Amino acid sequence: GPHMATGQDRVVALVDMDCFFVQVEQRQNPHLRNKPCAVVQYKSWKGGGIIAVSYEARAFGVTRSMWADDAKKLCPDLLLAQVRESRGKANLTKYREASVEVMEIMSRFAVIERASIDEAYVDLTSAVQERLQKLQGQPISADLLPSTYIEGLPQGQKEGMRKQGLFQWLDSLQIDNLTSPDLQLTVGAVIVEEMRAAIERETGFQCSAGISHNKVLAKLACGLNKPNRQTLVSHGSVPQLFSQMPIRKIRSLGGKLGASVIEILGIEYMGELTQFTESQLQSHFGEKNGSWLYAMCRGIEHDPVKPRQLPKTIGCSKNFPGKTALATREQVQWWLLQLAQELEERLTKDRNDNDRVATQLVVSIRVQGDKRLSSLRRCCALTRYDAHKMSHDAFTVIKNCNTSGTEWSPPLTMLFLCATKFSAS
DNA sequence: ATTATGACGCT
Repeated sequence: GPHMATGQDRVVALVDMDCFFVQVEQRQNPHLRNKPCAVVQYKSWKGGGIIAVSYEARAFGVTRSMWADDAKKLCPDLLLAQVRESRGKANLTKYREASVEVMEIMSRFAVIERASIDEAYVDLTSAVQERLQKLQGQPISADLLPSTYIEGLPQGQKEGMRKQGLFQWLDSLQIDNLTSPDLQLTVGAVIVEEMRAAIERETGFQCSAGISHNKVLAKLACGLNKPNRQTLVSHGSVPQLFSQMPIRKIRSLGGKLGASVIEILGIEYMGELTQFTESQLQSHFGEKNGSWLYAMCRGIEHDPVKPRQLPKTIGCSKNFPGKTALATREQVQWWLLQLAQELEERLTKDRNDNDRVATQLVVSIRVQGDKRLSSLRRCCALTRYDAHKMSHDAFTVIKNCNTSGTEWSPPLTMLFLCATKFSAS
């Protein structure tokens, strides 16, 4: 009772740039804005692969990871912006730079963990205490939360409903108690409205956000009301929200572990998990996963927001699918060179931007017909930011995989170079 | 013939 810690000590947000690549291309090309439009990589095979989709196009069924010619079938007015191609591969530089813009604005407000190019976690705890003392008890006005939904409200015109829910939340709010977690979440949400306002002012990019007490609930919240909205998930709203939440919808339960939770325990929704003891869950899924599940189905998660605004690794990857698979030594070497050349460019930019040098080069390949996405990963030393050296060492490291008697076999379907193990430089 | 990443766990 009085000693069940409820995982309410932190205020955490998850910020997702709505269909980020599409937004970057729509800022750059106004003819695309407020239209069904998607971003593609390549264009020869079935029109190319769609990797990001505006919400107008999503309304037509257009999804990521779908061929452009198919998407056009669903949406004949679909507009398509193409990923830049450099040295024969996709070059994502435009979106890395756009993402750094956004991240740097976010970092003015709180400490941010870059989880991916288009999404960051925010630890708001300090910032909320700062803002709560700045208040000295004044009540929080709805006007401070113009895009915020309160999940589970109203209880008992979509914008009209949002305002009803917000009004119920704010009316029930105890602004005097500077230690109520619901007040802290609310101030976090006010700060997240300011953050998202600043991001849009200063970049033109819109985003959704989730505000709760930990990363998993923040992520889940963020997905509830998109685009261009934010959602506060209170500790108290967890039982109802989880009561019909498919297990697969929680971060990290979307794959094989979530499928085994569903199958072994005979359950469908997150909240069903609360019926099992911690020991039971640990027995089915291991000590770490069991403890994490026991806490997380009660809305409790301790994974911290790591203060890391920069990527930990710099990577260059190309699949060679179907008959494009690499089958000669010359091919493998030329593509290892193209990858090492992009890698060198980005690594030099990184060293100058962020004062660090990588020290380990990871080389990963896939051989044709291998079930695994990585047939082999081998690391070697990364001593100089030199494309020819890196590509030659990558070869040196993989060449024992060729089973011919100048020809390469089984032909390679993937090449991948990753600089890792950064040290301050 | 969903890519190109990127993070993290396990052993």
